[PDB]
Amino acid sequence: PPEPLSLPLDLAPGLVDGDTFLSIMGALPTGVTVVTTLGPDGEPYGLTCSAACSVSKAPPLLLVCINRDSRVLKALLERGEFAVNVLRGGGESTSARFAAPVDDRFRDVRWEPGSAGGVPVMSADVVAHAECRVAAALDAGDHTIVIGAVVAGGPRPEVPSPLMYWRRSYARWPV
Amino acid sequence: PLSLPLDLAPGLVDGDTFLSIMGALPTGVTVVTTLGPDGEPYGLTCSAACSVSKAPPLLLVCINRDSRVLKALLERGEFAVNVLRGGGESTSARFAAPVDDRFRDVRWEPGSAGGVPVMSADVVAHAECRVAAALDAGDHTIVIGAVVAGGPRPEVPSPLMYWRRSYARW
Ligand SMILES: Cc1cc2nc3c(=O)[nH]c(=O)nc-3n(C[C@H](O)[C@H](O)[C@H](O)COP(=O)(O)OP(=O)(O)OC[C@H]3O[C@@H](n4cnc5c(N)ncnc54)[C@H](O)[C@@H]3O)c2cc1C
Ligand SMILES: Cc1cc2nc3c(=O)[nH]c(=O)nc-3n(C[C@H](O)[C@H](O)[C@H](O)COP(=O)(O)OP(=O)(O)OC[C@H]3O[C@@H](n4cnc5c(N)ncnc54)[C@H](O)[C@@H]3O)c2cc1C
Ligand SMILES: Cc1cc2nc3c(=O)[nH]c(=O)nc-3n(C[C@H](O)[C@H](O)[C@H](O)COP(=O)(O)OP(=O)(O)OC[C@H]3O[C@@H](n4cnc5c(N)ncnc54)[C@H](O)[C@@H]3O)c2cc1C
Repeated sequence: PPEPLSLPLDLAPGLVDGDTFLSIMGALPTGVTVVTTLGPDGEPYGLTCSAACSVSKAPPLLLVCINRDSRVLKALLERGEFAVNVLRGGGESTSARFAAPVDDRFRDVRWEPGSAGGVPVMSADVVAHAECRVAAALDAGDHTIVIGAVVAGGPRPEVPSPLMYWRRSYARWPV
Repeated sequence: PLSLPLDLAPGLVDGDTFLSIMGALPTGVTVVTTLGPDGEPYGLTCSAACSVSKAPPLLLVCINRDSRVLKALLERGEFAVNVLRGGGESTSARFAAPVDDRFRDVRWEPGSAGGVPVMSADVVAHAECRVAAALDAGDHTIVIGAVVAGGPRPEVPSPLMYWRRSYARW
């Protein structure tokens, strides 16, 4: 379970307060994903993650930013593969469930192993899922940036709304 | 821009599959801005933007490697992230449009951080950032911004969002 290398950063004095930083970042609305993987054992691990975006089309890359300590991150880097489950409009308590300080997060959660090393796919709770080979990981401040090469996954056009978060409220597509 | 070696699996999905998956992730809409060498304002529409770190306070943006806005941003070593609001549809289109002079008919003002263009109208908030690092990741450059200035507008009742080829408010 090795530590990724810290990214060399030029940090000027005169950076904002943590409170100013959240007031600024909390103005940017986001999706809600559950990043999943398989322990060395084969137990399903996951955490609620909002810091996800596409990086590259050719080759097909995305990134997630996870806290350095995360057990899911540790399992994810050991395994070398993870899934990004983009939560649907009804999945506000799936969000809270994968953010909760508990050991068995997948207790009474519907999931299937994916094509790529059996990473957990939450078919019932998602608008889409990506299955990724870990292409790179770098420590950047109090988070690790993980870059994933998309090996499999697909959209669910049958699901008409995503989960969205802005200024301490969840929302959905108006259907 | 740092060169980053990728442990790629032969077996990567094709471009259109990738877009169908990423298109299902709902995204805020921002205009990344900077000043050119002798102070021409540059800007592009950017949805690949997220919070990275509380302390130090970092955000990142992903931009095409061949971007002239990126080339100028890296030259000046600072940029702004303007988070567009509900009414900002046409501003998003303009800074996406493959045209010159994107700031023509746009209300902007130089920021406290190097005069990086802060957009007056059609924004819920702006961050001003020093370039802390930049990484080549396939066909994009990941720019890590250390937040030195900016603030929200609580009065602004909705940000711009984009999902499955539609804009919405919120
Ligand atoms: C969208 C979202 C993202 C979150 N990301 C993290 C996280 O990366 N690590 C973590 O430990 N807890 C995270 N949390 C939980 C968070 O720490 C607490 O809910 C926080 O105390 C609430 O502060 P706030 O209302 O100002 O921020 P929120 O309403 O939670 O969101 C403010 C913004 O802070 C950004 N952010 C970046 N790094 C952090 C960080 N270390 N802590 C909090 N917000 C951060 C997020 O992108 C978010 O958009 C997140 C919560 C939400 C809703
Ligand atoms: C939100 C959004 C983001 C875009 N990002 C880029 C970009 O970073 N670079 C670029 O050259 N063109 C980008 N474009 C332009 C786009 O690639 C073209 O318009 C193309 O025709 C795709 O349209 P589409 O309807 O198939 O998918 P869209 O609805 O245009 O895109 C679906 C999703 O795929 C991702 N995406 C799209 N294009 C790229 C890309 N080239 N690299 C990485 N992720 C991408 C984004 O997450 C987007 O939300 C973007 C367009 C939109 C609407
Ligand atoms: C909602 C949304 C989100 C997006 N998110 C992203 C994203 O996250 N990342 C991303 O990379 N893209 C993203 N895109 C796509 C991006 O905004 C467009 O591809 C944009 O046109 C790129 O601008 P650029 O300056 O980087 O392009 P460039 O190709 O560098 O230049 C843009 C235009 O400038 C002019 N020009 C070029 N060279 C010169 C010159 N020497 N002198 C004068 N004029 C010149 C030309 O007309 C050229 O077409 C997004 C688009 C949308 C709609």
